[PDB]
Amino acid sequence: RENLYFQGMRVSYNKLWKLLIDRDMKKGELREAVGVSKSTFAKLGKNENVSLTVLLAICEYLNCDFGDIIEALPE
Amino acid sequence: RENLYFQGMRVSYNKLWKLLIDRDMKKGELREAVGVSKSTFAKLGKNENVSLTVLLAICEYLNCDFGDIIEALPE
Repeated sequence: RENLYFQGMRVSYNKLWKLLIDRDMKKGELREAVGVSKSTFAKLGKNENVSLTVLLAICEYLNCDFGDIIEALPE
Repeated sequence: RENLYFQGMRVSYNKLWKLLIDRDMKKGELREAVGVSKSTFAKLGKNENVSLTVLLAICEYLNCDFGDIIEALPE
């Protein structure tokens, strides 16, 4: 619906993977605790966008903030 | 579509407002440079969720990262 004039950056979930290892957790543990669907969760592995609702739920469960799980990178 | 088991946190855009003052910019300048629609942009003023696409566009224009513009807070 938006016609934005900046389209050159992409999400990265690298920090999330580092955090899970820091907590001794596997990605399926995160998926299942939070209730994220299989296809949405798969977007994380592909650095594809998910909703802020999903990201907020991950922050709530992990006791973290957005900058601990996502980064804006050049595409 | 998701049935998540964490629903207690909300986005906050407080850091974005601080950053705009740091850059001597007004919110309408940001809206118009990036091309965000009026109703989407209004969500920012209300701490309502917007797409990662919108947030990425703001990061690209401001040369910043997610943790410079959003925070996860208790609702």
